[PDB]
Amino acid sequence: VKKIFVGGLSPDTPEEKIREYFGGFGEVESIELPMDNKTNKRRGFCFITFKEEEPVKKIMEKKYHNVGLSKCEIKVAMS
DNA sequence: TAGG
Repeated sequence: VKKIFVGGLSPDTPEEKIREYFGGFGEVESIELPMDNKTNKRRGFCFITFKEEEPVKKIMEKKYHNVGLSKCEIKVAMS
């Protein structure tokens, strides 16, 4: 498996760029930006799985990430 | 920064 846990994202990052940024990274598997309209916790972050393990191999090495407008700390994600 |  290969996932990257992005930490600290804008008020609503569009998986679309995340798809480009990370897509351009390589083969993105999926992008899940969790949002709570009931309490809006401080999770304000996004998860990204790569079909491949390269974007993942590099992502984890990247202290911080910048997606279009959003910029969050990506540490290999865990599901 | 932690979804589901």
